[PDB]
Amino acid sequence: EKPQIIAHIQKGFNYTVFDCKWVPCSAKFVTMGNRGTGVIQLYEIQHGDLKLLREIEKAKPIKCGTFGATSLQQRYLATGDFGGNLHIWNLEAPEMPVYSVKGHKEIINAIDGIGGLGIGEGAPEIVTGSRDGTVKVWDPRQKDDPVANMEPVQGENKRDCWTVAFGNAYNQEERVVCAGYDNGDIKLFDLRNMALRWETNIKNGVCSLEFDRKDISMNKLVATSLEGKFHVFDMRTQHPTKGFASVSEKAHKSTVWQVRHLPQNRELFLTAGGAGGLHLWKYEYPIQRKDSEGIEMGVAGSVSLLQNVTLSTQPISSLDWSPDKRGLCVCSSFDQTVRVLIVTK
Repeated sequence: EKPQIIAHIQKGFNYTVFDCKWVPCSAKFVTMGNRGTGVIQLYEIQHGDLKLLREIEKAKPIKCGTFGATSLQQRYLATGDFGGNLHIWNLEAPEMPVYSVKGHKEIINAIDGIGGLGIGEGAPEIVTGSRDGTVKVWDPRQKDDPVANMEPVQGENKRDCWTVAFGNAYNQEERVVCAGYDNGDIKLFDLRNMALRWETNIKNGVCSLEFDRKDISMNKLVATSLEGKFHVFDMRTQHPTKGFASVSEKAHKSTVWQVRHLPQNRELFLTAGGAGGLHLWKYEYPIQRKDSEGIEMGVAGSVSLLQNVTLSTQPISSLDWSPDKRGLCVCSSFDQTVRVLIVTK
């Protein structure tokens, strides 16, 4: 018996929206995008309806945001905009940012936060991934300079970073950043001692990366790509030269824009595709997760499609499951609609 993906509530917006996130411990969410100027908009679910509470114009279009580094008492939105600025915002008083750095030379494409909201050990950090080809890690207590910078050696060419994801944050010294690029590069950096723990290439642009849960020893990692392709890597077993076992799926014919694991269940995940398609997958682990030479390597499992609907005219470019209420989900589209979905069962 199949879960149902129900369009519960929706609202038209009149600009471009590039990202959306639930405001933690609330019935609220933000959207962000772009006159050519930037905007964040704050919504709340009210009498089963959607009330626009606020809108915040900024100088430059906003590409992505995250609450993942903020506290309950602050709930500040960290954003990456089109001129390479990273801002932290008090939504209640957003005229001036709490934190401001021109971190990057081009659009910040992607952003993640860990350590805030009691998720992840260690001080709170934000990771930004840019069109300038660099990935930087920021501690909001240190103005101006990042605490880590992952970029090619000076003689090597820059690519375009499309996606960044925190993982492995189970204690104060353990923490990785997985980054994805326009040429299909996936690079996994260990932040404890700056190490390039693993690198691969998936042929096409890595549109989105997400670990199955952020604050546990790396379990699964999903990468999504052009041509309806996504990959699920078992992260528990690395062969030093062969890497991590994986299974690919062709979900749609179109670009797979985003993967989001259910916060309440790490084996469940949604993909959002190029044509407004949402597919809901569950991973199945093989009986046992050594090679010819007696060196360990992972064993890839399978994914089974649970449900799929087409809910938009345009790409569904961003998605966020509710941390507060299981199966509640928000997504944004290039048709200029935000949708509140309920996922049953």
